[PDB]
Amino acid sequence: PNFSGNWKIIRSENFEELLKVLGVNVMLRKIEVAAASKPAVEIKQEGDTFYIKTSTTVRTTEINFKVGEEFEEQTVDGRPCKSLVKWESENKMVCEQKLLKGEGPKTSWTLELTNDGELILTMTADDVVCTKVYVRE
Ligand SMILES: [Cl-]
Ligand SMILES: [Cl-]
Repeated sequence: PNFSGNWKIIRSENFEELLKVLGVNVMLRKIEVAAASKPAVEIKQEGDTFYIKTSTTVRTTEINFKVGEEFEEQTVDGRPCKSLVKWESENKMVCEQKLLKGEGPKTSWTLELTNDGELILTMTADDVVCTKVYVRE
């Protein structure tokens, strides 16, 4: 499955709750919810090498990684971390994150491309799971 494309959101659950359990204050949560309501996601996949750009009114994030090689990014609440992505199946990857400085909840994310061509992102902080679903433009 090729993840490459421009993706637009169709469903989102538990995003504000995920930020809440990470301790993000309500003003900042509502700003993130606003931003997240109209995102653009662009992915370029070349085999195990990925570029993913996520753009909203508050920021543009770009990550470049190769499956199986550590890279640096930020947690969903903005903390710098080392990340490592591995395949769980031919359609789904899972990323484990470790903070660069300090301690905090265990955070991770996953990305799956379904047989129906939907992209499902999950983001987890300990027991709380946010799921966002996208379709390819
Ligand atoms: Cl992502
Ligand atoms: Cl972020």
